[PDB]
Amino acid sequence: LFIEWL
Amino acid sequence: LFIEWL
Repeated sequence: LFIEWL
Repeated sequence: LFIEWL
């Protein structure tokens, strides 16, 4: 599971 | 920016 917020 | 990989 990969999550990114930028 | 939101990125999800499951």
